[PDB]
Amino acid sequence: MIVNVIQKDRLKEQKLQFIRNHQQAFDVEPIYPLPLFEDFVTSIEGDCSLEASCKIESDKLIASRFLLFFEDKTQEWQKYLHQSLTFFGLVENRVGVKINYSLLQQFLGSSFDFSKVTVLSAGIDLRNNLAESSLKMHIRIKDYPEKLDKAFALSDGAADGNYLKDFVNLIGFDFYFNGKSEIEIYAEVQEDDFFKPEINNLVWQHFPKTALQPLKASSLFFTGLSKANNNPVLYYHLKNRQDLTNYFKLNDTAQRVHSFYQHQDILPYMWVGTAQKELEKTRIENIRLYYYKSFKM
Ligand SMILES: CC(C)=CCSP(=O)(O)OP(=O)(O)O
Ligand SMILES: [Mg+2]
Repeated sequence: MIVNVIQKDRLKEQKLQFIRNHQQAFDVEPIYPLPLFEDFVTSIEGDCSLEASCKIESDKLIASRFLLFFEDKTQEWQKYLHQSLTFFGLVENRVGVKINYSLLQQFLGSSFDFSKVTVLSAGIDLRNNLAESSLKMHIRIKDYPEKLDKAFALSDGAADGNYLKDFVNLIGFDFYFNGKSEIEIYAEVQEDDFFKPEINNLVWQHFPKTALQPLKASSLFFTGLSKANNNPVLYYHLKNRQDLTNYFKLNDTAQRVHSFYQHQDILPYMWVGTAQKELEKTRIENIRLYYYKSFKM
């Protein structure tokens, strides 16, 4: 029991430390209402991971981006969903806003089978312009064609975007403080399938050659299907964070983030998000960089 109490206190502080290291590097003052998210992550006592992210738009650095992944081995997905939604409710109460839950409600709608969930996340992207701040949730489903269809119906709709339907497992939800909400579906290719002839035919053929180069350093590739008809956002799961500069042509602002994280006590892998057109450039101007740390008993 004494072991358990010490570990719990330690995990609480390590989570706050990871959040504070990120915030203090990039924002002299924390963006309101970050402490609410801090309270949320410290309330999650089972195993989890945290994500800290920067979104770069030329010289603009957006850095109050944090996400928790529920990783407790018991996989009580409905409980974590309820914990996340209660946190969303506290944000609503404190800030004085009403969140638009309709897309999530419709997704869950008809008798949701939580045994089909494999990933659940909850987090924030906070801005000084309240209306542009958002809450975030991702749900990964496995062997659930009914809910894949539903997510597709909820997003943009018919072909194309439909051309990568059979590759979708992750669904994302954004909930803006102004009452606007969005859904996104993500097509994926895992490492073991990169060189399969059908994958070149179904996937790689429809992307420029520059899009294919970071796959050498990646274990996973995602693309967002509903937003931006041309110029989709491409996501790369780099096995080693050190490989970023070898595969992506970073501007000054993104270099600063990369430099900060090179020698932080974080997980070796990262995610990199960038629009297709950016990889065709001599220099990336718009990029998302995601860093991770695990918190286990
Ligand atoms: C799914 C991956 C790899 C990253 C999160 S993409 P998102 O749409 O949830 O977040 P942002 O658009 O980067 O704020
Ligand atoms: Mg997004």
